[PDB]
Amino acid sequence: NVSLVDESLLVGVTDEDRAVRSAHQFYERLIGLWAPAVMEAAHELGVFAALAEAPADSGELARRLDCDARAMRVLLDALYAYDVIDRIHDTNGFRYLLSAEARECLLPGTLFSLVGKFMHDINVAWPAWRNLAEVVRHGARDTSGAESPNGIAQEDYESLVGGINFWAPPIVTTLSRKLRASGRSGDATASVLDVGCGTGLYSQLLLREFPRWTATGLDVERIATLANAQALRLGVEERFATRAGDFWRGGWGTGYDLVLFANIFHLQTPASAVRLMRHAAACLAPDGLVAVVDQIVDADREPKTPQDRFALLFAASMTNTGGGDAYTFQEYEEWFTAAGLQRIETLDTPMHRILLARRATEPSAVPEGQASENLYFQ
Amino acid sequence: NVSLVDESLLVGVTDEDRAVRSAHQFYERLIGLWAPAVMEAAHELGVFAALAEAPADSGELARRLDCDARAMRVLLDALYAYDVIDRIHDTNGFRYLLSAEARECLLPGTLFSLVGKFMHDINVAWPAWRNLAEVVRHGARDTSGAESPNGIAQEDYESLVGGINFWAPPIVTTLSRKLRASGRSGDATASVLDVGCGTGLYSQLLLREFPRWTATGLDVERIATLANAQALRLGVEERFATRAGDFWRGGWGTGYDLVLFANIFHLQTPASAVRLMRHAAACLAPDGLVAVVDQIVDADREPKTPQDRFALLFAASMTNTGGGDAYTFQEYEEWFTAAGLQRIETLDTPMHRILLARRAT
Ligand SMILES: Nc1ncnc2c1ncn2[C@@H]1O[C@H](CSCC[C@H](N)C(=O)O)[C@@H](O)[C@H]1O
Ligand SMILES: Nc1ncnc2c1ncn2[C@@H]1O[C@H](CSCC[C@H](N)C(=O)O)[C@@H](O)[C@H]1O
Ligand SMILES: N[C@@H](Cc1ccc(O)cc1)C(=O)O
Ligand SMILES: N[C@@H](Cc1ccc(O)cc1)C(=O)O
Repeated sequence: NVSLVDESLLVGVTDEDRAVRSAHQFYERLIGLWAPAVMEAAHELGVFAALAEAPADSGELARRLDCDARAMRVLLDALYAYDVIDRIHDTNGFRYLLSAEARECLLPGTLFSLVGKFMHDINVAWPAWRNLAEVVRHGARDTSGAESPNGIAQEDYESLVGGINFWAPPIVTTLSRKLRASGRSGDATASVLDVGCGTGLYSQLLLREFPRWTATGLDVERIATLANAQALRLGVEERFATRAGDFWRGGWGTGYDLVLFANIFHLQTPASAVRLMRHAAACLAPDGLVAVVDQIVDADREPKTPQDRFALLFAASMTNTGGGDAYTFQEYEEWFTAAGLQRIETLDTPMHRILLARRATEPSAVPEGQASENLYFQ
Repeated sequence: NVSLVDESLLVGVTDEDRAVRSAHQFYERLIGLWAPAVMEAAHELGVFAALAEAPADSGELARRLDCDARAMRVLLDALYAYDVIDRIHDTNGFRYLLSAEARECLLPGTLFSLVGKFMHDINVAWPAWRNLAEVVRHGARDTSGAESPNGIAQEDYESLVGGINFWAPPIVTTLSRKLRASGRSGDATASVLDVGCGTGLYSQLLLREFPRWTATGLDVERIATLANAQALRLGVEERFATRAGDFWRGGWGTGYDLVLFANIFHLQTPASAVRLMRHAAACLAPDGLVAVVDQIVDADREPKTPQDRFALLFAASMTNTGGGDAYTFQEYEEWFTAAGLQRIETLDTPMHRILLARRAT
């Protein structure tokens, strides 16, 4: 395994045993600090691009990158301990190198590059995380007391959106399998709305899966520019378009067969979330679906599965950057009901869940009239 | 258990599938940032002390700590997701609390408290880690160009030493078993020298195991004070002494049956390490042992075990704070030989190895 503690050497019976064992486990969690520090320093120094160009021992890489030889040995061996880089052995020793899969993740400009995540950490998240205590003290509530949506800004997303492309393929595969099993097909026309599309990868992969479909991505102008470039890269530009502007305005159009919200709801407040859900219902075809892809957990907020654990942690990442949450199934169901929609599927993905919702079929149990309206206003 | 990625849902072996899997695995390693941030913020806010005093729902704890109620729920549920705090969920809602073992680790002033580690990260390590690239560029070198020893200062050790007490019990029990299997018994007297003793816990646990032994700890003034107070709490004060000051000034003594270096050699340069080893040999009694407890790896520097993997990372933690290393078995053997010592044993512990050496002549 990749454990940093040999737990076979820790006992666990007495009160002291158990305190010592817990302390080792907490220490292992604390030194998780070191991995982003090592990986992001290596990015700043040019290590990954250099190894991809020419595998080298630590002294040669230090020469090429104008670094100290011993410190570079320390850095590269740490990356090796994290399984981030590999070794190739010669008759006289070894060189460090990147596997093909690691190259895709670590170099700039690739489809699944994490560089935008490295830069988001360096520029935004690292300094924020050290100030977490002050943000918990004060909250995300504005001066008037109202909560704020998440504070990651468009200039920050210019780096970050490409750094989260890696999430998309498993999600789109799972979504497409369900769409096909429920009767959808790529040989008939259909329209997708991708709200806050980022690079557009989710709808672009859908376009590749369903060759007669079209997609419209909503985002701010500087991100829409990225999305159109990526649509061309993936060969789907004839069926992908963007509409720039603030998606909270609504008026998204008509007749959409699928409205996708990937990594959007966690940025919202409850008020902004229900408004978005209402905009989605307003633009949906009669038989259309809304797909929510997010960090979603039951109201019990128990860390049972990896997706549950990640969701609980992701809520802290949202608080760290100024607002949002990891919302519960029951909160999404409130919002679906408020928008005249009904959840019909929940699907697991590596770090997310997908909720699918359709237009509701049955009426409220309270009939139309002033009593219903007073309940609505309250 | 700990995983944040459902790897069962990352399938296939096409080039794309492998790249996506790797990206998820690298992302999971990057978000390890979040755990110390959550834990250390909770410490700063007084969360652990408040939960120990009275379990609480999140809204009550927010009122007690003058924090935002929703943000407190988020923080507490993250701590629960990390298995750091406990939480009961019943028809009355959620209540957060500490287990007995977590209380020992998370509150100040306990024997195994990690508070000193929290404070070391907040005050020293976290700002340094953000600047790691600069130290790699320039090297852990002094103005003359020579390798520098680690830079953590004595005032920083005043917090940190109590925060690493948790390492000691597994190490001392392993060491004690090997000393007893080596004919060293209770009821026979022996003298221990604990070089850079920190809180003195390694010595003090040996004193509890071997009731006729005595131990002398070498450390700086303010840490010797901590070590004596802890010996008193552990009931071994009559057999534990300290010799306060820079151990490079000497005044170590002679006739020691055991000379212990726990978490010392990784702070050294090769030049300072060989000098320390020679000093140790000179103070040994006949049949005395030197015990090195450290992050030790083969020269191949392969992460074949947890201890090897941790050692390679610990070398980066040393570089981060200005010098030192995780040295190799081969380097220790060179230093032993230069000092007239010979390695006789290597013992594994949860995050370290123990090397034992004795005089060859
Ligand atoms: N009010 C708003 N109007 C338009 N775009 C917005 C917005 N608030 C957030 N966004 C966009 O929403 C995106 C959130 S990041 C998620 C991007 C993409 N859906 C993916 O999952 O990879 C960013 O691209 C950001 O620019
Ligand atoms: N030159 C020196 N003289 C005296 N003490 C020193 C020293 N250099 C380092 N130390 C001490 O060495 C210790 C390193 S931390 C390890 C402490 C203890 N052996 C443990 O393993 O828990 C600190 O207490 C520090 O103050
Ligand atoms: N919080 C994530 C980044 C992120 C932000 C917004 C999103 O919509 C998605 C991902 C991180 O720091 O790793
Ligand atoms: N480098 C360790 C702390 C440490 C420092 C010096 C030591 O001798 C031992 C431990 C950490 O940051 O977790």
